[PDB]
Amino acid sequence: TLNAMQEAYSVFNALGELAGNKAIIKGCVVSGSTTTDGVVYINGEVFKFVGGQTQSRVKIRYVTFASGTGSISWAEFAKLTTLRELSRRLLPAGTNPQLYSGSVNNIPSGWQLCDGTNGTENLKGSFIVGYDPNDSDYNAIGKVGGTKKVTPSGNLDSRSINVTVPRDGWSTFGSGLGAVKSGRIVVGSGQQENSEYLESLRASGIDRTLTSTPHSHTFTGNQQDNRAPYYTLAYIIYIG
Amino acid sequence: TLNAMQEAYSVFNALGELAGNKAIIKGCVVSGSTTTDGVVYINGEVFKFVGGQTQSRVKILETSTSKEFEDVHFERYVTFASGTGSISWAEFAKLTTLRELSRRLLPAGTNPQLYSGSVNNIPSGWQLCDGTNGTENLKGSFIVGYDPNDSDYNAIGKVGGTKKVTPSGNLDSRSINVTVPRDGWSTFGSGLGAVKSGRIVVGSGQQENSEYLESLRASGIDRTLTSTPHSHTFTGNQQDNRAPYYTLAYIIYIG
Amino acid sequence: TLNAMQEAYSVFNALGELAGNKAIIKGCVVSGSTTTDGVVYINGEVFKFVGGQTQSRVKILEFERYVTFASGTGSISWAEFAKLTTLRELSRRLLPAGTNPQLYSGSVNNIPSGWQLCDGTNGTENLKGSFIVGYDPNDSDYNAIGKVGGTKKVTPSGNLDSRSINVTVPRDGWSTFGSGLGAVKSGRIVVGSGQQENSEYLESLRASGIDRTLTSTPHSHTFTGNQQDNRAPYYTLAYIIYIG
Ligand SMILES: [Mn+2]
Repeated sequence: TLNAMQEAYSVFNALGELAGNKAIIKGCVVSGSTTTDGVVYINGEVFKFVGGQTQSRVKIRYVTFASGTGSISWAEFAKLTTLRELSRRLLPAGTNPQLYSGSVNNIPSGWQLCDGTNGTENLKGSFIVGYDPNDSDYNAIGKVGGTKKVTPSGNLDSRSINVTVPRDGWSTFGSGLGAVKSGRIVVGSGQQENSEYLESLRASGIDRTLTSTPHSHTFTGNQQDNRAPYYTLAYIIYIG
Repeated sequence: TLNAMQEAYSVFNALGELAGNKAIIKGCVVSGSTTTDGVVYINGEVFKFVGGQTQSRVKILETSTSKEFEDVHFERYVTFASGTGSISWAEFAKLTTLRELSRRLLPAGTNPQLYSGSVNNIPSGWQLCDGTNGTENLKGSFIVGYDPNDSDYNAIGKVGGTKKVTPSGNLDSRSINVTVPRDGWSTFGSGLGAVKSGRIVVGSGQQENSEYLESLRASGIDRTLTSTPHSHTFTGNQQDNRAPYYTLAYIIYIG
Repeated sequence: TLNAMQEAYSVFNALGELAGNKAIIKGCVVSGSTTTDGVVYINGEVFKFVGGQTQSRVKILEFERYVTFASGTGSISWAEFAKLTTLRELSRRLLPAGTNPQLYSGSVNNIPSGWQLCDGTNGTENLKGSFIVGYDPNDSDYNAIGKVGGTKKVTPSGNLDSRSINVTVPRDGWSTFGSGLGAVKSGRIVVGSGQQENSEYLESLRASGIDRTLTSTPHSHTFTGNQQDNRAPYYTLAYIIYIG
């Protein structure tokens, strides 16, 4: 019965495959130039690892340091994170959206788009912003805002122009008076008045630099893209 | 003492629970119409798996250790089979190794995560990326990808941007033209007489039977003038610089 | 041999390190007021766990025999024992290599083994300098993975309407130059002196009656905007991805 009571326990070597080929199951920690004792798994077999002075290469009953044949690079052996630690690093289902660049038509089993269905956040078309308990814009999960496009707007101040109306250069029409069209400006002829002196008239004295009534203009802005350089990725989440 | 021995090693079957029920522990690799031999875990027992032609169901068989019956001790194993006690083979899962899971695990404190759960019930070992305990303070921020070749983004933690912005700009300078007419000034009062000092004198349209006034003429032309240039100052209204956003918490695993 | 064989199966205790110290391997579930039996791993040894009424502490009893609820010197807080997620469940929560970019705040010069920056090399997305936006099957801007757009800066643009300017030419305020006529420069506007004509009566003349409000041809101005920063408050993190 000892044959049946050896083959029965021998199947436990295969449990090393849960760690993976060339995994360090236990121990094998570096001190200085020495690696501590431990347990390794190689090609379907669980081995006690007898340490001592490090030799960057190992060989195989137990595993110890070597070089030559059948030398295995000790760099190929990996230390593991425990299932306890992996479980602690696992966030509750439905709370941890993930970035996804794979096929949107082949979302992995148990996963879905964060689209508002099945209790998910609807993250479609959104830029994420960090929750901030002290900012009213971001002090709760799911607070939204922002716009894809914006149109600039603004005002112009009111301004006047100046124009100088000259007292000179109006030219002349017709002859001495005589008559002048009613409401038509009268000018000098350049000639002295004959036999008479006109005290009621004078040459104009100055040009007139006039200021216009103020005016402004309406500004009509063109729509612009409010988005910083973006890259589309899907937000997916594990449901179960 | 062999009772204590069996009871001792039998506890190792419980290690299959690390994989979970109906796990493929080792082997059982598909090769066309074939599945290789391997090791499986079902209902608290670790079993050798005997492969062959892939079938939809498997079962625990108990057969004689003597594999020939020419002219009795049993062994238990799992194989492709059918009927009472058989299990759908599709319920058996191949696993990712702990070595591979460890390689996919980023160091503590280096991997911020999106979180939509309760901010008052952040899981054990995790905290908000708030600047405490050596974390990045990601509160109120939009993340931008590190770029070693862009001075805006060439270090972790480089910040910039503004929630609000005010557009600004300039206007060019323009002149206008205006035509001053020699006609249409109308009239006020009567013959001279007197006219207000510095007030434009115009024709009355009347002709007296008098000595001609040689010192005067009707004006000859209208006057087209160009103004001095002018511009305007633009005062922009503040605008929201943010694209459509959604608030999520950035959390990180510390330990 | 009841020794070199007992030594042979004892090595399997080290497989409990895959779960980790104080792991609940199997069972030990709250079933009302009681905790079920199971298997636990403590200090390099796999032990059978004997249950009962949920106690706060446990002990190794006869060390190398079993674990059960017991308090006092030698006891271990039961709360230090952790239930585990199976490898089957961890495998289901594992996304395919190359499909899952991750935020990274560690050293950019020491990116972990098997990981790389999402920089466009080795079939990766080039996420350098980008703000991520969620895929949306209903929005043509975001209806395929990797659609891009947006700009770091923007320059506002716009137009001004056309307006005409008015100016009023006054009939008064031209002042005077020189004396009575006499003579006035040819083509120079004649104004009143404010004095009565002495001997003559000038019926051919009158004071002007009105000021003249004139309108210009319409004008506009060209607006030239200043460049502005299009980014909302940002924080630089690296996007990395697991390749293999
Ligand atoms: Mn203007």
